Amino acid sequence: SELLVNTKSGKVMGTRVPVLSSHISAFLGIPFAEPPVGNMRFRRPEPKKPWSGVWNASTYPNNCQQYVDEQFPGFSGSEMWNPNREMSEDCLYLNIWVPSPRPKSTTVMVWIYGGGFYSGSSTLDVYNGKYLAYTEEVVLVSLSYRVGAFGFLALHGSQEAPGNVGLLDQRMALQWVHDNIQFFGGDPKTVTIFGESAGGASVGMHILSPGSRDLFRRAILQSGSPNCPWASVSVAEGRRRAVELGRNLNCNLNSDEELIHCLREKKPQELIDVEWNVLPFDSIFRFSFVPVIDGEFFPTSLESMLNSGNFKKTQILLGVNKDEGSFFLLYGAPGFSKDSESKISREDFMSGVKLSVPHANDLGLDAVTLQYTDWMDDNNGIKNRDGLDDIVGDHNVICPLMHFVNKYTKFGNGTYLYFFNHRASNLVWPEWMGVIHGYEIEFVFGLPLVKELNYTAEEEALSRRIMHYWATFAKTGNPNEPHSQESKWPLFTTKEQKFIDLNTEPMKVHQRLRVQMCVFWNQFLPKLLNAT
Amino acid sequence: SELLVNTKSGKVMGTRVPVLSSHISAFLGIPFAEPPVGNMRFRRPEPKKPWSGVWNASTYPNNCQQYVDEQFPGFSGSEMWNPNREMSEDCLYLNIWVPSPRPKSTTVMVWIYGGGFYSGSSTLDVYNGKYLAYTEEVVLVSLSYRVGAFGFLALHGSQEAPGNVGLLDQRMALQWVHDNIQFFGGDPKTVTIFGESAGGASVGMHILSPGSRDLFRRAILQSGSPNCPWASVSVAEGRRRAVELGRNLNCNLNSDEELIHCLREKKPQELIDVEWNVLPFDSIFRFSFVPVIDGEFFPTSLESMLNSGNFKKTQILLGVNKDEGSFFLLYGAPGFSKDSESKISREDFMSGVKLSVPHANDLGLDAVTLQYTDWMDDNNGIKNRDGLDDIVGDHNVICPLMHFVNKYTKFGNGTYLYFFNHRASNLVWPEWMGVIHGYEIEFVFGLPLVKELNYTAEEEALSRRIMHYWATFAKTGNPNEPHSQESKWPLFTTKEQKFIDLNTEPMKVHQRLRVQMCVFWNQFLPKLLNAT
Ligand SMILES: *[C@@H]1O[C@H](CO)[C@@H](O[C@@H]2O[C@H](CO)[C@@H](O[C@@H]3O[C@H](CO)[C@@H](O)[C@H](O[C@H]4O[C@H](CO)[C@@H](O)[C@H](O)[C@@H]4O[C@H]4O[C@H](CO)[C@@H](O)[C@H](O)[C@@H]4O)[C@@H]3O)[C@H](O)[C@H]2NC(C)=O)[C@H](O)[C@H]1NC(C)=O
Ligand SMILES: *[C@@H]1O[C@H](CO)[C@@H](O[C@@H]2O[C@H](CO)[C@@H](O[C@@H]3O[C@H](CO)[C@@H](O)[C@H](O[C@H]4O[C@H](CO)[C@@H](O)[C@H](O)[C@@H]4O)[C@@H]3O)[C@H](O)[C@H]2NC(C)=O)[C@H](O)[C@H]1NC(C)=O
Ligand SMILES: *[C@@H]1O[C@H](CO[C@@H]2O[C@@H](C)[C@@H](O)[C@@H](O)[C@@H]2O)[C@@H](O)[C@H](O)[C@H]1NC(C)=O
Ligand SMILES: CN(C)c1ccc2nc3ccc(N(C)C)cc3[s+]c2c1
Ligand SMILES: CN(C)c1ccc2nc3ccc(N(C)C)cc3[s+]c2c1
Repeated sequence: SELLVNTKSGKVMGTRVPVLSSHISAFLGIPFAEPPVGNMRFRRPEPKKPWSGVWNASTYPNNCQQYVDEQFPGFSGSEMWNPNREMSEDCLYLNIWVPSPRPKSTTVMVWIYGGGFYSGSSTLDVYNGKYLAYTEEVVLVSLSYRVGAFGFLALHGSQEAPGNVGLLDQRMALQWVHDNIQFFGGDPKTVTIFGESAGGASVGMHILSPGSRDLFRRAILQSGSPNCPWASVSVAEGRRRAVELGRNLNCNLNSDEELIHCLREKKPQELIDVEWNVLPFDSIFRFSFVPVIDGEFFPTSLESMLNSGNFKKTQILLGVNKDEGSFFLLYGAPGFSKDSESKISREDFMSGVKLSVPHANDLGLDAVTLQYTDWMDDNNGIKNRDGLDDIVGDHNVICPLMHFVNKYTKFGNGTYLYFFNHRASNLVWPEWMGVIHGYEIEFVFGLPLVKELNYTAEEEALSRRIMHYWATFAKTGNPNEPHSQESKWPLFTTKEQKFIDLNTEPMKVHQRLRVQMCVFWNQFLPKLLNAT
Repeated sequence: SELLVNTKSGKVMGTRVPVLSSHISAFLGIPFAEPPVGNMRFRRPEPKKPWSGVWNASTYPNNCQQYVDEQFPGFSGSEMWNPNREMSEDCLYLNIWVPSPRPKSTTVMVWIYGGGFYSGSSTLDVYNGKYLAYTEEVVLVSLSYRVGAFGFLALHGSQEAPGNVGLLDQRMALQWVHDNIQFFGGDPKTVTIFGESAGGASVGMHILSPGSRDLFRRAILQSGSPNCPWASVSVAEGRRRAVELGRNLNCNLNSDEELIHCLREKKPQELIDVEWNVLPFDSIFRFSFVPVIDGEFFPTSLESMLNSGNFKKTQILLGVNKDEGSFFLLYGAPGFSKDSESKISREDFMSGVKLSVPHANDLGLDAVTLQYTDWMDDNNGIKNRDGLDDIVGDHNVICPLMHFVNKYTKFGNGTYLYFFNHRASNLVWPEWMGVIHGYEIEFVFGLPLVKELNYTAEEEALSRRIMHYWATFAKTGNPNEPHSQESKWPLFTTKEQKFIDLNTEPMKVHQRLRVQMCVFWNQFLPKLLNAT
């Protein structure tokens, strides 16, 4: 039977799922590790013990324990990202969509969800892999990994809570795929890992980390890169936050063992309830428990690894959306609300700058303010709003990615860069938020092919074009068809720095993506903060 | 006789001069002080001893001793600014042009020449006051003052060389005009002082200095303001430069008396020959012997005087040219030459930035570089050239003036601001230099009315318009005619910051003259240099 596959861990039975008037196979909720519960909370994951009999892989697994956004109850724009399954610490599972009839040895794509390392689920409607698997004839995997304190509490020096264990979850799923995807018709020497935001940062982290490099062929990073200011902390800052978490829960803090034992006695929701209290600064686009620069998963600082070419050398395809910042200004920055145009005063602009660059002295804040203010028209509430939007996007996503891109391309085997700037016609978020963080994903996963979801024909065409770029890149290391009528997505090079836009209009090639702003963020501002 | 005038210092006899097919009177080379020679070198000026008989005022006086530009021998563009009379330390004279028939009590305008406080002459062709006096029916005075070490060598604490004596020369000429211009038909309660560059800075200095305020009614500043980075030094820096001058001439340096006595034994050309050796930095737009912040002429720092409203409160009319910097890049900055388009490489751009902001650390230099570089096209030699041109103009002229303007207008009785951006059709300098420092002067003095000089009809009209604005402002405190068909030159206000352009095209009102750049120069950069 086509729904029965014998793996090295045991037999799994999948389910036939309908998709655009046809069908494919799905193997949902396959375990790749032992449940990380009890004394295993905060520990590195263990490989799943093989089972006899047949694992029922007909339904989605639990989602990992996480903070649940209730800022807009009932609102699809926000709840679309929340867990849609029961939350559990028993959450280390992966999902596989397989074309029918079963391929012999085809391109594999492994999805890594985002959510700021504090949230995320493999099971979101918007991550349904059936449309991509069916349309591009690829084996689509989605993995899971622990988030929040559960995945990233870091007490460096301790083996009970070393940090980075959520990244190790990801690596174990990748190990599992590497070892077993052949039985589902996947080619394990042609695996592309891809992810958005924290998932994109995660992808770049597996490129960097020696222990992950051998488990995949190439990579796609969407609106995220490993050097993002929010995506990692030092061992000292990780340690401080873990101790602050313990302090919030009345833990004994005399030793790592005392602290960890206390944190393991707590119910998951007790940890989640105080998780946001441990940030060092009043800030936006900052998350409590994230990867840690430990000297193990990351042998040295990310920047020294990038400058010295200490990373997997392969092909990468990556890019950003036009208005990455807007989500994070809505959730915390004064003057921004969901149901107004959010025209920002000078004062709220200043407050927004302070929140956007929490690690900066007054001179730094002035520098940012100068750089993003039109002084011919400084009381224009639209310009202040959009300027803040750009600050948050440039600092947290675009400029870190452009730094990564430029560093990677010196040593890599091929870079393809995109700027996604189409606002979906059926967006429920207000116009001022623009092309929002995470809203290219639905095009990547092919949702505009479903008529019931109210996309335009032009949007269907954009989704097909993106899916085919992604899958063709996964298969060959080049998103362009060997012989096509379409104009080419050009290679990104050190010299010419070319990229394309992704939208419903005819494709255009541009150069030097937001270079003026990114020289400020990547070269001037750091040098300024280091000097004062 | 119309050419004979009795003053409080004695009788003067002038000469009839032709002007645009008519005639007016001229009283040239009238002494307003004792010759500052011998033991009087470096001293404050003494009032001229009254004379019996008739002073022959038929010819121009000597020019003050100064460095003579020989960078382009034979070239009118440069030599037009050099001394056209014999140079002498005996040079404290003023010139008066008087309408015919002699007025009873009319508007007086007193011209103060520029030249970086190291050069300048009252007698230049381009300062011939006859066209302005004749056309606008004003009594036009031009004064002189000591320049270089002779006018500004400063050993604070000493009464033999206190500094600022060139400014005191100017003040004495203004005292003389105040006391005697009535006999030439001038109204001494309606005297406007005006000047360009160091002359404009000088005008603003007489506005600030308590001892000069009462000697004039209103002021016009052209491409200069008292707070310009090149226009003053501290007492300590003045002292250091004077000692360095002595060191260059093998002087005894054990005391102020020893140093000063040595400097007085030297011929004027010996001082001039080493004058440029005492600058502290490799720089452009910096001059050796300039006014000094002494606590006497200037009671406190210029900035504290400006913030507290410690200055003459009256009407001011002032402005700048489009390409103030180009002259100073030609004379020293690598990559710039007179007979090429002077396309600048990145490396020469960097060198130019270093020379333009000599007082800046590397972070400061980076900040300037970032601010004036198009990072989409950073190897464009035209953009690098023009960017450097703007750096030099913004830093040295426009932004200091805009700071002065904004500070003055809070307390003043009326501000009128202009941006002069017409390139003369008969300019001998190359196109890349644009609208050059000092090339509005010829329009102010009415030279385009002379057919032989090869100006266009449109340029004649621009000159008449400028002369009439200047003279009407001098007369009334407002450049606009009570009832005119022309559209108004609007008042400059704190709120709206309006100004006009001056060119052959129809006049347009603009706002916030180069505000983006001047926020950088006036607020950000100083704060940056103070912090590191
Ligand atoms: C594609 O586009 C189509 C067409 O635009 C969309 O189709 C429609 O979708 C909306 C849903 O947003 C639907 O609106 C409902 O209509 C009902 C019938 O008139 C209303 O009764 C209902 O109101 C309830 O929900 C609102 C919140 O959404 C509340 O504000 C309101 O108070 C009502 O709440 C009631 O709910 C509880 C629980 O039942 C009840 O006990 C209480 O009494 C309470 O009052 C909605 O307004 C449209 O009618 C649909 N239109 C058409 C033509 O089909 C479709 O959604 C789009 N598809 C996608 C995928 O986006
Ligand atoms: C990604 O990596 C692949 C594989 O590493 C890489 O493909 C390789 O490109 C190089 C070009 O630099 C090829 O090297 C050439 O091979 C031929 C035939 O074997 C030689 O004759 C060539 O030597 C001549 O030309 C040189 C200039 O390139 C001269 O310096 C020399 O004097 C000779 O005249 C040259 O060595 C190599 O064959 C391919 N390999 C494969 C398997 O295709 C690809 O370019 C990389 N892509 C990116 C975007 O980085
Ligand atoms: C496999 O599982 C299917 C659905 O799984 C279910 O989930 C658990 C938690 C219970 O709620 C259970 O009642 C559900 O059935 C079944 O529909 C299917 O029959 C199962 N097949 C086999 C062979 O076990
Ligand atoms: C969905 N997005 C983008 C975001 C962005 C920032 C955020 N910051 C918070 C800070 C505190 C907090 N508490 C419950 C204390 C909850 C949240 S939720 C949240 C959601
Ligand atoms: C006419 N203009 C704008 C300028 C500008 C700057 C200048 N710098 C100099 C420096 C040294 C020097 N020496 C003779 C040593 C002569 C000059 S001349 C000179 C003329």
